[PDB]
Amino acid sequence: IVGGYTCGANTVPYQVSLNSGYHFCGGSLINSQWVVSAAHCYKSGIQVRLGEDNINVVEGNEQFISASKSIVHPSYNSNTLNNDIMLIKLKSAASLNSRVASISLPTSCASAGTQCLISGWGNTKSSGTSYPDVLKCLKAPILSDSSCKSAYPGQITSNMFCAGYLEGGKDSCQGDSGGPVVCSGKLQGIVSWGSGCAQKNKPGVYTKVCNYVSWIKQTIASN
Ligand SMILES: [Ca+2]
Repeated sequence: IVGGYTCGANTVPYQVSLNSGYHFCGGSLINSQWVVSAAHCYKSGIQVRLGEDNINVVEGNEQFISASKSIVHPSYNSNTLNNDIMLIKLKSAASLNSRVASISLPTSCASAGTQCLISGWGNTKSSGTSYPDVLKCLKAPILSDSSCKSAYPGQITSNMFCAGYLEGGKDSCQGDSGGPVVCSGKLQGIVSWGSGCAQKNKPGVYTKVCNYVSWIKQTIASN
């Protein structure tokens, strides 16, 4: 997250870190045994880390649970990033509490202008590299479809939305991928892509979660 703020420990209780020996992507806990992330975060050997603030210090609220299964969206296209969503099942259910909690799936899609919370452990610099130990947060509005398409000609599908600031300076970034965009208490987006980070006229692009609720629910119901 570039241009954000320190969230505060366990203030984003649905945020998870995906770990394969190190943090490599975010995700969102959607019930006690399932996480939503980005398909481009797929790999084998995932351990889901819940209850994290500092990802380099055991602070006492963590739960570390291996994945038993990954399910990349049927129609994921890694060239275009269309359908950039996957589900991860935990080998055991997380113990839900105030600090480790699921986030609601949307009933309805969110509109441009709605203010959302984007979070992660990704790079905090738009030039160069600095990766934080503690969770970072950014409040950002959803942008109109028109302005998203104008920023990224030939690239925005019906399964994507833009959020952030056209002036630059405030965005998600590498290492935030797969993490949440939460608006009025519902998971509306997944950190997906963007040209650089926090560049003028290059807002963040996010997977449009409301399009996937039926797939998520029926996948959970049979897996
Ligand atoms: Ca920790």
